Amino acid sequence: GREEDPHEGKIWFHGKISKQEAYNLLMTVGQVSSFLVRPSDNTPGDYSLYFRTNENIQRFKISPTPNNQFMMGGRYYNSIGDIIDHYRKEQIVEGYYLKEPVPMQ
Repeated sequence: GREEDPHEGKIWFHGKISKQEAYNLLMTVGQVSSFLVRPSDNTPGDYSLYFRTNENIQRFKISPTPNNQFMMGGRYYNSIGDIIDHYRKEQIVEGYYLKEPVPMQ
């Protein structure tokens, strides 16, 4: 059978939407400072953190390691959940923190 992504069931993880569908969710379900994570289209094995500012949606690359850690913003983290915890408490863009996930609908 087909294996699901290890992050399936995380509130912020969307395994089967397109990039534009993620944007649409952030603009309709989400509010400013909402976020979600999906697998990268262009780099197999990577993830993308999508984040809504007042003017646009920004994407941040998350690159896993062979030992199942995750590189983001030049720094390694034990999990994607730890990246999210970090940027709820320290700004991800000037003036902005992560606030609410967009849940899988």
